[PDB]
Amino acid sequence: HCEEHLDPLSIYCEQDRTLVCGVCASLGSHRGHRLLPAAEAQARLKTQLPQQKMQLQEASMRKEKTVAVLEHQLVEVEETVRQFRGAVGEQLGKMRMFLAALESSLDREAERVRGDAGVALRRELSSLNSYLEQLRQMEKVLEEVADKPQTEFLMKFSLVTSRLQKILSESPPPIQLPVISDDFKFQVWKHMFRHLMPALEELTFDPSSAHPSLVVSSSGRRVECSDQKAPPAGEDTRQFDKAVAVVAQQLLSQGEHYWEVEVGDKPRWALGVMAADASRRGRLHAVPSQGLWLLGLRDGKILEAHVEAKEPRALRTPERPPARIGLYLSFADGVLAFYDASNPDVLTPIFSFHERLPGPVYPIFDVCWHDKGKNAQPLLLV
Amino acid sequence: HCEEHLDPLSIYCEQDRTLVCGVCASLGSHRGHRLLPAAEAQARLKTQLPQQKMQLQEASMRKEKTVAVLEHQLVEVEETVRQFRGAVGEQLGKMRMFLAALESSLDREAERVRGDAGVALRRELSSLNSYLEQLRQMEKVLEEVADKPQTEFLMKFSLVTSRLQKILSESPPPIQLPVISDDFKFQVWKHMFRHLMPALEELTFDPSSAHPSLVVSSSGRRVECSDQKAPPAGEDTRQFDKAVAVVAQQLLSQGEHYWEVEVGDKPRWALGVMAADASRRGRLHAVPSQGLWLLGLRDGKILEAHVEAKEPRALRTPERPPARIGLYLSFADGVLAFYDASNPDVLTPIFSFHERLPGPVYPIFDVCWHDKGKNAQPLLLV
Ligand SMILES: [Zn+2]
Ligand SMILES: [Zn+2]
Ligand SMILES: [Zn+2]
Ligand SMILES: [Zn+2]
Repeated sequence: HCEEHLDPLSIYCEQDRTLVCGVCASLGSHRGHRLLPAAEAQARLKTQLPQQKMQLQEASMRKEKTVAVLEHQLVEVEETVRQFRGAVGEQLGKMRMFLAALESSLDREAERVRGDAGVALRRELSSLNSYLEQLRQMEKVLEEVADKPQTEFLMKFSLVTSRLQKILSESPPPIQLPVISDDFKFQVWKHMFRHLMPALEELTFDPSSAHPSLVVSSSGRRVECSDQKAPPAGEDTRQFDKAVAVVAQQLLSQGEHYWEVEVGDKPRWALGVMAADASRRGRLHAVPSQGLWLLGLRDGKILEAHVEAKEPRALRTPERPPARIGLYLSFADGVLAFYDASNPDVLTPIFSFHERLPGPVYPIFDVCWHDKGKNAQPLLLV
Repeated sequence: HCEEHLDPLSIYCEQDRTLVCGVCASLGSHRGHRLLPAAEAQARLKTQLPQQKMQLQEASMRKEKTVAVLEHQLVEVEETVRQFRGAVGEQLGKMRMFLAALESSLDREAERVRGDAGVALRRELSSLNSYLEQLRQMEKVLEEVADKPQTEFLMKFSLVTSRLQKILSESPPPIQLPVISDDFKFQVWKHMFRHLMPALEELTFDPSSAHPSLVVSSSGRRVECSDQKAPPAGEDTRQFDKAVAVVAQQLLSQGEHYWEVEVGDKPRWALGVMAADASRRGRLHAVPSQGLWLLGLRDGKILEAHVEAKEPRALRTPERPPARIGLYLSFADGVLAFYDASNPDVLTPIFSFHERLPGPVYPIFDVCWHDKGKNAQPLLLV
């Protein structure tokens, strides 16, 4: 069975992993190799079978789990494209809802104006038609008395004359559409901004936090620093002891939020958000790395952003001292933007931080020192 | 016929404008009055009739014309409300057209991404299904050779072993949707602005006007000041002789217009509009009351508005020196606004005049002095 020495295969060559005849093995191709008897070779190779079997089983289970992961990835591609479509739909429907509402309201007002013009004009019209037929009647009553016997002419001519005269002097006495010009596009665009914001987050001045000088009122939505001297504050690690400030009890942790506060003519204040990880006791250092994101006003008109530096950044003083501040907070984009919100229609950006906030934050209102009575105005949540 | 003296009426009392008897007139109620005979009274009163008749005719014609004016005013109320509605429709359709187009384009891109994911994933999936069935075939081919007569086991076991081994090591190798976050509203809003503008007015550098140093190129839409020394200009009262400037041949007279000019890195220039009523010869004083509405750049980075004062107003230097200026002109609102237009998506306002321009204006481009070679860059109409 050697096929070359005609003598069957009985020796296994281990360096060539093939069978051989006794001669190839004695003095032939395989004379110097490592060889052993065939029975021992098969009994040595058979022992490797459990491990080859299990390496195959394990490889197949790996690939099966990968197949499972890919099959899941397909439906997650489906769902992701679905949510993308739906999110575009919803963010654009905000704008389309606004335009639709605006157009309908403009149209209602148009119809109102035009109908009122119609009735006013038609009234003056029918009252001239009456006056004009009175004139007609005068004219040919005058021609009735124009040619009649002498004495009856004398008996009524000058009553007719007087009547004519001052029904001539009884003569009758004599729109408001907001017609639109080129900057209307631009006014609608500027008004759309305020609507792009989320519904006003309805927060609450949290008396569990307020500095002992402050009082909350109007259902926890107005904070006022008091005429009177206050007791010292206890060591509750999140009541304010030195900085006269107060937080909302609502903790903001995800998504996007918008809120407005009415400052009016208050000469000094600060507004923004404080991290939950930083404590509120002792003197505070108003820079981001302390968990403080603050916009401030001092001396009635000087507006300072409290960004990570030594000095705060002076800002462009607006036309008027801002009477209401709007605050937009996006965690997804790490953004705290401050807006002049005195115009209830159009928002004007003051400043914005671009920092991914570490974790959850509280809206903080520094209703700053009463300073011997000159800063007694309140903070009002709009 | 007196009804009190029984004796007929024959005398007319002129101060009481009534008839009387001879007795009332002789010694009675009317004894001291002014009286005349009845025949003369009727012959005196009859003469006033033509003028009373014509005063009536003229009063009636006046009221008739007023009736005509009111009747016209009604249909003009109709047409005014119609045009108001249609103008709101059209200015808002601008915005709605934009949003619709944007949503469709986002959707097309979504489908593209998802289909390509589908094919890539399904390819890797069917190629693992093939690899896994190969593993199956390996496994029970291995079990076919696991238990067979000695020598044929030895004759093929280790070819099977090698095959298994490196088809095990032949193992297989291992989306891009622009998924949208909260500031997408805001990006779409900022991109809408550029679309609120009217179609680019397609102007032409008018060589009939250019200062003798300049050359127009690219179909009258690029002006460059030349290396070379120029001839003096003739006394055509609207060619520029001292200020090296050039106008569009298009005269703007009504409505609203928008155009963009590419300045790039040009260190010094001015752009804006010049009145047709002011002449372009000699040295020019760049303030409004001379018919010049100009924004300027000097020393590469300093941006000055040329408003009616002694000094020009310095402006906020943008992040980068602006590479393209956009100009919006509304006569209806008396407005010339300048925009940073380097971002082909979002426009940023530099400055705007708020003055009702007297009459028609030309777009003027001060392609300022070549200044011995350092300001040789061109002005390009976008
Ligand atoms: Zn042999
Ligand atoms: Zn050998
Ligand atoms: Zn009498
Ligand atoms: Zn009398």
